[PDB]
Amino acid sequence: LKCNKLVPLFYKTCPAGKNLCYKMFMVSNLTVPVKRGCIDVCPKNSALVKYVCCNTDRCN
Repeated sequence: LKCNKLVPLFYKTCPAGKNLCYKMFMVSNLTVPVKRGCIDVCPKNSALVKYVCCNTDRCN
């Protein structure tokens, strides 16, 4: 359950309250991640700002 906040900040372990990791960003240069965080709802996406949900180490 060790995730990171943003990119230039990273985070650590956010156990309790949350349960999975979640990244949110959009197209810019080569499919690059801009937002992350540990939460419990990462459903739906879009075409400009897509949200992904991780749940295994390197991401939560």
